[PDB]
Amino acid sequence: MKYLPQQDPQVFAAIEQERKRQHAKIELIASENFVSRAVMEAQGSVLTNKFAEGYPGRRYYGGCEYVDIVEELARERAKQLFGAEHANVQPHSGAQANMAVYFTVLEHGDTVLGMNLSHGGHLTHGSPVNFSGVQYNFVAYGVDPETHVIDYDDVREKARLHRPKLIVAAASAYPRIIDFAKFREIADEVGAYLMVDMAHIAGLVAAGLHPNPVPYAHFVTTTTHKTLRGPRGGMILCQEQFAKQIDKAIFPGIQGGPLMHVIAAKAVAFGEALQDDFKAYAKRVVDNAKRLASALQNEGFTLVSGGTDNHLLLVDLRPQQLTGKTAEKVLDEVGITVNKNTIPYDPESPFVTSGIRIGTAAVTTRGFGLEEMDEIAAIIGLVLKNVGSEQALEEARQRVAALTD
Amino acid sequence: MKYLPQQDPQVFAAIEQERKRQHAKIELIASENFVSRAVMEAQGSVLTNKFAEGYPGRRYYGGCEYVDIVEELARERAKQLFGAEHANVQPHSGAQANMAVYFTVLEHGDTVLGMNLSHGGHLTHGSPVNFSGVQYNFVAYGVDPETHVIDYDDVREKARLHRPKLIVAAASAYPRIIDFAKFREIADEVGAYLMVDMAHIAGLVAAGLHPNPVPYAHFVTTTTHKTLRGPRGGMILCQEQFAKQIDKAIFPGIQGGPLMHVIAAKAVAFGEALQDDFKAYAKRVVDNAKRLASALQNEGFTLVSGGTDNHLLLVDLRPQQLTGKTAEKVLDEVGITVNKNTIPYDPESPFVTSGIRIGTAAVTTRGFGLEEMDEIAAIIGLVLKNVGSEQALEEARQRVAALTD
Repeated sequence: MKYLPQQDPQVFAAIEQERKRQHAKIELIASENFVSRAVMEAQGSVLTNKFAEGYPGRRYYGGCEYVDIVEELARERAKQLFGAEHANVQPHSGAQANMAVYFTVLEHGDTVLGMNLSHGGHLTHGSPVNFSGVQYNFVAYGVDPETHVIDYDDVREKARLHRPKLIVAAASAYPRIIDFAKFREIADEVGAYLMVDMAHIAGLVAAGLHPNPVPYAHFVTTTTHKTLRGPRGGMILCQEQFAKQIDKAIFPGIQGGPLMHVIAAKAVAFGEALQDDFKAYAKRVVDNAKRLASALQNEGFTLVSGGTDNHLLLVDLRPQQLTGKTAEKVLDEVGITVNKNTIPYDPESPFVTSGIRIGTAAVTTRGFGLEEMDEIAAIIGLVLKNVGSEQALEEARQRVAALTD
Repeated sequence: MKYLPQQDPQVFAAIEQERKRQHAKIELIASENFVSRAVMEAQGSVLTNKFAEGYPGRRYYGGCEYVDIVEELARERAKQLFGAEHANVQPHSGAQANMAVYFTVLEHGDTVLGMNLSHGGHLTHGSPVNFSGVQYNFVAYGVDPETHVIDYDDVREKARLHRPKLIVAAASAYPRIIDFAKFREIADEVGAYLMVDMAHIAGLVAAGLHPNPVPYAHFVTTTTHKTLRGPRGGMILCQEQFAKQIDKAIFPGIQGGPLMHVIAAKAVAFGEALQDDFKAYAKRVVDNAKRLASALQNEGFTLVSGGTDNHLLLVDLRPQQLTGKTAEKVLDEVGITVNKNTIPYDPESPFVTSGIRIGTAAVTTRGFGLEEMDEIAAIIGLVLKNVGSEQALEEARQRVAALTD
């Protein structure tokens, strides 16, 4: 940076602390990642100066010839990546992508069926304090109490009983592969649309490491950040038949001007994901998650669903008589960043929880491999088995420092 | 840029075309501006990597100590700038800021009173193709057919007849000062909340060149771009009594994670606006608009409301028997960027229009002054009085080039 340090010492100092924090800590929050310098440069471009309401070649303002190229590159690369017939790369966030799909197919009060929030579903999949649960009538399907795998007979029964107009699949804390084919079969049985929110797994889908929802869902929403490793933002994918309606939902429906600099950054991120080395990266993410899962089990931890098929895992801390809140706090003390997370059938509130959620996308981006997974698990074991020992915590702190250098 | 040119030749080439376009053209779109290099650097920072759901000191994820400093700097500087008791700097856009206020005080189907869209009101103030008009029952007040000034007796009559729960004031194409005191008086008479959408005029308000809505409105929404000259995004200001509810509307109500890099950029922009030289800038914006208005009248153009009190003006093209669409197209041919705009009581559709809207914020940022205003008006006169003369258009093109260098 050249101009910020001189113009705004306070903001620069805080940014610099954050940069140094990102390097020093072990980031295990499952949605987190580190974008490339090219992605950041795109976001820091003069494209922030351009008003571009509308779509490429169909703008409501002049001078968009070049930002049109940028947006079309984003859309075409997204289509290549996911085999979708249409992309909308304007959503400001995953929340806004979801909001737009809901706005397209639902009327106020319509019934929607989504994953139980305390079993891994997202806030925007029907929380009563979120617009989704306030605007629409959400019902929930659950995971099996033993296997923690989505109960597809429960999905079907809920669908048949409640007759939702829309079924939502996908999750913020579900460590196994989702069967999109079964979701579409159930949707077809009850005449519901299927929306898949692939935010967490989008990078894995792009790398062919998780089944692609595109062939099965009427609408697929996603973040551009997370495993896809792009800038913060949203995207919607759909078949040509819904394209006009989806685009109209985003604008003039729910947003105004798009963030063209962020859209440039999306294009960059999609370009990266199209490369062979991104595929290799994504495989290491999943390999690392499996290794970390195995190593945590070796430490004596119980994992929700007994392991992982993807980038993330959930530790059920009940056997150690710890809450997620307690575990999250003490790991913070040693430089490991996780989040408390409800586990299926959690006896604790979502503000306390019986679990921690862990993901490997961020550490994999930093070049961590299988050995590092073994060591991260050993440190977590050391810490959580010795919550009252400052000497143990200091040892952990030194081991974390050894990992981040 | 260092990394983007190597990583993504296609995206870089398009960005570079856009950069060169921004310099070559005369930007007169009233919402447009050019941000500082410091603002762009903040947006291009590693803060895009940080998940920060919640608010400073009350986050739902760990590691936010430094992004908390950044967000608090944004909020405190906004409060200083506008004399507001509370700021929410998380809205992704002006649309989302509006959406959140609506979500806070309204139920589905509630009546809202806003400015007539064809008299200068915004899409999010009740368009039937926007969420605002679909979710809530919007009624409209108008401007006087002669003076083009808001008819406050019409505001009052509409309020008394329709009994709105909320009254919205503010506009995208209104060239005169809005009387927030009268809006609040009317609101009080009918027991309605008052929301002011100051997006267009926020920079002028910060510089003390337009009356401040904060003392009069329960809620003030704004963009951070436009006359405020910040990054693209939204903000809400309100009294302490609404703070908790407003914050809850943004999250978990309508958004998820905030864009922390954009919030850093907002802080930077607010820092700039707090400086004396921003006040001088804003005065030049308004001085330039008045000069341009006068010079356009000297050319024989009729202006909506007969002039301007702010950064923008509207040309009523009926005396020249031109549509806004025709004028916008031919000015595009010579390198002047305007937008067609409906004028009050326009006999044309919003897709054709009888007007063009012009603003001086962008050219003022580039250092244009009164002489340049005179020349811009003379070029517009040359072009619009000679739409069929390629020689005139080539002369205009050369004069535009002389201005941008």
